[PDB]
Amino acid sequence: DLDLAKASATDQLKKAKAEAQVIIEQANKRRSQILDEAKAEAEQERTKIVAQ
Amino acid sequence: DLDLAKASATDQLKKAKAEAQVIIEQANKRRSQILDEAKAEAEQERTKIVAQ
Repeated sequence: DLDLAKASATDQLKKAKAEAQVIIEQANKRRSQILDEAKAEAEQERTKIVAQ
Repeated sequence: DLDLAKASATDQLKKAKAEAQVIIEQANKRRSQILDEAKAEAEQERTKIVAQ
């Protein structure tokens, strides 16, 4: 057990490091989607305000 | 060893959960700003064409 205890601790920490980082990565991908959609909405609004 | 590794991963996971918020809740005020800047852009554009 003295061996497999550290085995499981290390293999747990690995998974933590992996999926926390995918959380943070997806947060910024979601950002990018939101910000570029905001670009599109901005242009669309300008198109109306000028024609007005 | 296992207890310590689990606590250490646990705090990192808290930080992942919090920064998934920080990123997109910044991205949201920026989504707002990107379009509310376009409001000013097109309003000044309209006013300029009308003045001309």
